[PDB]
Amino acid sequence: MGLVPECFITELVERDLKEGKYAKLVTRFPPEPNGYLHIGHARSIVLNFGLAQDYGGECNLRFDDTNPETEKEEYARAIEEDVRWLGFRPTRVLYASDYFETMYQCALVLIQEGKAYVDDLPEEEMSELRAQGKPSPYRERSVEENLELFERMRRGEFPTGSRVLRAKIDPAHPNFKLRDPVLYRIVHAPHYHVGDRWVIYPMYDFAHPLEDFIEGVTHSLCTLTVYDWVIENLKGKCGLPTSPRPHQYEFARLDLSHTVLSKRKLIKLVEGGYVSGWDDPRLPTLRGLRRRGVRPEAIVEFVRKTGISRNEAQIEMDLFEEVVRDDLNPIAPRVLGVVDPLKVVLTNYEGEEWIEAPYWPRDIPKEGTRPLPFSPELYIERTDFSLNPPKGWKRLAPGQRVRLRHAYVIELEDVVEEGGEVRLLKARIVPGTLGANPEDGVRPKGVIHWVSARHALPVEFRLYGRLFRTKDPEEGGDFLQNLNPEALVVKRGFIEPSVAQDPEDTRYQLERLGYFWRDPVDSRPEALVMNRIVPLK
Ligand SMILES: [Cl-]
Repeated sequence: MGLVPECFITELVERDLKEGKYAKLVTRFPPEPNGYLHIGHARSIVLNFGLAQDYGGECNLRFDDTNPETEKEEYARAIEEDVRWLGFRPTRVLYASDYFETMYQCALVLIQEGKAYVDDLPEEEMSELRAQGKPSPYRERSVEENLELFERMRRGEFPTGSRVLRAKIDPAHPNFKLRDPVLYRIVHAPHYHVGDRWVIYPMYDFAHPLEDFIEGVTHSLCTLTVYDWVIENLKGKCGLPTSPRPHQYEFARLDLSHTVLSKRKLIKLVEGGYVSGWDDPRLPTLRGLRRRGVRPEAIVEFVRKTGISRNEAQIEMDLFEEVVRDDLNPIAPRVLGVVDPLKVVLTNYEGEEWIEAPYWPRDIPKEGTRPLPFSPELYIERTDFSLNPPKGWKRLAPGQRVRLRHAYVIELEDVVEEGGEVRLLKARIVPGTLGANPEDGVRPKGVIHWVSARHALPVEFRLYGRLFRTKDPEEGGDFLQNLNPEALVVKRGFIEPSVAQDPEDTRYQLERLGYFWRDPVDSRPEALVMNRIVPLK
């Protein structure tokens, strides 16, 4: 039923809704269009749109775009793509920057009422004074002089960084952030959305409340005072409504083990070439995860399962992989492919045959079948063969027989070597071990996967592992020195031919290897390329 974990915020919203404090709930998700979203942002997405649908309310996708230097439309498009990918349907799509006029008007009002002033001091002097908690000399300029300067700022008469509009609050305030914080700055740069109209742009702390207020947001949810000051001094001006007013509430950042999320670090991994691109399945971007093969349902489940709170415990990657596995288990038909192929010839078998093999294990309700080709030549995993097997060895070796999955039992006859490593197995079927045990009672200790070398399809396999070996690379030192050099292994293996008649977005479990699907970018019917979404436990 209820999508968002019982937590501080549901109970809170429920209270306010029942008691009538707001008619509809109205949340927003506000990313800055200056990058790609990542698994962290999923929490803010699920929470904000989740809230809306649970309570018959509205949720705005809004680009908080007040930083003309970095922000681009493709980042916006990309954001919307990812939001809708997760299954969510913004009530509206909005751009902070379409409210730039209203914001500038709301500034005039501040200057008029003596609540803000232009500051000529250079940045380094402003912060030294702030640290001393003393006032700018320019702090007590008249209304008139300020309006005239701000206007000259608007016209682009001053260059970038040279002048700022600031709130007149308290420079000796115990809270640093309230020491006359900056409302407007100057950037001589064009904005991707609104073009060249503006040369002065509001700061986060001034634009955020106003964008909320303009939208009639009720609950403003951000991760872990100036906000209030902006609302309380402007309620009822510039034809913003006099009430109700939005209220900030705070949840904790998602910090996932074995993964970095800081945009600067991610930038270092792409640019550094440590990763092939922003949708690289090694990355925790939503792009990457999509292309990896994770389903939006698992990310949303992951997000729910982990809860919403002030509780900032680092989430274990095991959990995520665990969720992705559970996600796919009812819906990944089971097929057989081999990743590290060693050939196996059968000396006592001729011709071909096709076996009705089941897609689903006993315990999945689904029925389903495919013709699986058998022949005298197969590939098995090199790793399912030991010349010197350990005590628990359940697979092929010189003494031991082994179950070919869905097919015969076989036992080893000859091993052929070259360069001192192992290049081909000569083996024999134990007849008629098909669908049955061996006459002699000695069953194989184990079952291994395999394909017919006479029928199999080449596949390029991209085995993705976790990006880092250390639990906390994000705060650990040289995070680069913590990369997992196994993050991607590429092997050229083979898969059963059935897969050719599957829609291309099919996700498989390849038995005893993990979950896989055609990489949406590179794979082609005549040159398959499949990513391993996740291994088994
Ligand atoms: Cl079997």
